Amino acid sequence: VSLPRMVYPQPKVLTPCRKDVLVVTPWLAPIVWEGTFNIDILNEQFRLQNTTIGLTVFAIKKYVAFLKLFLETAEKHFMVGHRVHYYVFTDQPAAVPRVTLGTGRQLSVLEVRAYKRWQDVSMRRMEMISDFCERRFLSEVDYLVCVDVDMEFRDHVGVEILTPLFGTLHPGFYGSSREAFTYERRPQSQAYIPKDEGDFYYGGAFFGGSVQEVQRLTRACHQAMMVDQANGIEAVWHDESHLNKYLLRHKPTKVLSPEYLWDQQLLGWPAVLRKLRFTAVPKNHQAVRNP
Amino acid sequence: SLPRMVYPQPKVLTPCRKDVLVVTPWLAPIVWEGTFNIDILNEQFRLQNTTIGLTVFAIKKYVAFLKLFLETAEKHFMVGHRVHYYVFTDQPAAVPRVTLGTGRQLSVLEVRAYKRWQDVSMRRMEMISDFCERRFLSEVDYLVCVDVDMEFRDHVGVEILTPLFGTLHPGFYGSSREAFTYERRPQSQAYIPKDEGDFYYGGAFFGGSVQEVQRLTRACHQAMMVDQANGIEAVWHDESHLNKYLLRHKPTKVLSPEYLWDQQLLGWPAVLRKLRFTAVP
Ligand SMILES: O=c1ccn([C@@H]2O[C@H](COP(=O)(O)OP(=O)(O)O[C@H]3O[C@H](COCc4ccccc4[N+](=O)O)[C@H](O)[C@H](O)[C@H]3O)[C@@H](O)[C@H]2O)c(=O)[nH]1
Ligand SMILES: O=c1ccn([C@@H]2O[C@H](COP(=O)(O)OP(=O)(O)O)[C@@H](O)[C@H]2O)c(=O)[nH]1
Ligand SMILES: [Mn+2]
Ligand SMILES: [Mn+2]
Repeated sequence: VSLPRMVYPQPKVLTPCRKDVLVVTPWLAPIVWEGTFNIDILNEQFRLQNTTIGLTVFAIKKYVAFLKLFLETAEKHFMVGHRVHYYVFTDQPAAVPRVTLGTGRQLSVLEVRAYKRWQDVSMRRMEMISDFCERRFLSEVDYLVCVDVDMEFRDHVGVEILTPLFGTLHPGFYGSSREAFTYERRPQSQAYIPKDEGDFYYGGAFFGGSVQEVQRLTRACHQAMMVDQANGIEAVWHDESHLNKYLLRHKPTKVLSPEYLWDQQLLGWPAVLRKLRFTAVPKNHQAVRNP
Repeated sequence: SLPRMVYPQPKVLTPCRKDVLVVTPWLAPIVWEGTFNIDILNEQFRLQNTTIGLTVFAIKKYVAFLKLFLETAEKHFMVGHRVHYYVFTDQPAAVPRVTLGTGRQLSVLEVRAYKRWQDVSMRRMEMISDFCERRFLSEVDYLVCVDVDMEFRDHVGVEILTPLFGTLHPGFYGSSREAFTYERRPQSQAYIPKDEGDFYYGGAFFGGSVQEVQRLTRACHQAMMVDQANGIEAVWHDESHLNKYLLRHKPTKVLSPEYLWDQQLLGWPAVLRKLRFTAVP
């Protein structure tokens, strides 16, 4: 149908919306920063059709400890006002904390195997997401947002991110040249990216899109990983390395700024970041990754 | 899957244009030179094997414009891709013999000629919509709908392609919304109040997927027919209704005035790095 009449400030053609950052990729995908969108228009457009957003999160082994804060903050900041379906992948269904949900929001616990090596726990997320795209997501949600659990929402994360396929700029590399990117550099690996290629370094902790595009991405990344495993190689940054190979050759239709994936302890709060939306929580890496 | 390509890395902390808005508040790209790498876009579109339709009306004396329109379209419009020109005319035998490059074809659609130039212009909406059903949905993937009294002077390519696009009218791109020449009479279906409006889109250049173009043209024609019943005709005819439609159904790309210009009236301002599609005297 049509949008209703709305009153908002006129977009000014001869005034850039940001003077300090790139707001569109060379393949004409928006790069999402505060200031580039009017959320009122986007919300109204989004309500033109009934649309449900799925959010996947893995809480395997000791990582169940992150769930309470993750969920409680998502309730405050994630797609508020819209239909949300949480999917918590865990080997401890009984360990999922009871979190009160707003109306139109629901949580499903998906029981899965717990791999021994943390590398495998992280990497197998691609296989598990892909499997469950078939089993459940295709029929239950229209978009999937796939994130790390060891995080909290601190500000708005809404429909501005939704698009057929998106990746997120990794906070450690947004200002870096491509040669400094930690892509897989061994040609023997499926994730290989040469020194003279690369658009951005995307973070493995935050990607998404339509269910079909996420199914494609995750299935492809899983297959590439299995080929490596057969060839006796494991990519330098695991699922993140394959994600980067995938997004290099299949360009995302939006790219999220590091507002959406940040660590304030390591990086502070630069002027270039007007909002800090989704951020790392403190953790002891050696301890939580092993029994 | 794209092949390996060697191009300059996009710079996250360097705006691609510092002088213009390159994305709308609804996250639709505004297409200016410097915003796109045409090599990446061409690769993306060639992998889809896309056919682009181009509609143009050459009714009565406007057949005179066809030769230059088609010759220059051959040099600048979607070069490298499949193109299907549709010439709507009341004089099939008056269409010039223009040789076309490979993968490019032209069909002549015989339609009626209205006496008033306002009606010729306005009835384009009805005729495009009708032919979406008759021809276009089966024959092309995108439709680009333009004025004939024009010539291509520089690249007009797949960067414009999207489900729905309008083009910034060259006379108003730097104006405030109160100064836009929207229909202002509440009696007309094209009415837009002074406190509404994003841009003033030009009637001479719009398009999108056949599905979206079918919806837009049908809607604009219906609106015009309601107005006619109410003894009113919009101030800028089809353009007024185009603007009403694009206000309430936001385009997924907006084309800069590089794509619709008149150098005689407006010169060549620094903000325009290229003049792509321009008025003929
Ligand atoms: O006997 C016919 C009749 C029509 N057609 C067909 O109908 C089409 C439209 O008719 P026209 O081209 O006659 O309509 P235009 O006056 O060109 O009108 C065009 O430009 C105007 C603005 O001027 C530009 C402008 C204005 C102010 C400031 C700056 C400007 N600037 O650009 O710099 C408005 O924006 C109109 O909406 C737009 O269509 C023709 O191209 C033929 O295809 C026939 O085939 N046979
Ligand atoms: O033992 C583990 C290891 C990892 N994960 C999941 O895998 C994600 C990525 O792992 P981690 O955060 O430890 O890696 P990082 O990218 O932060 O270095 C985590 O957020 C969890 O969702 C898990 O559930 N249990
Ligand atoms: Mn993490
Ligand atoms: Mn004209």
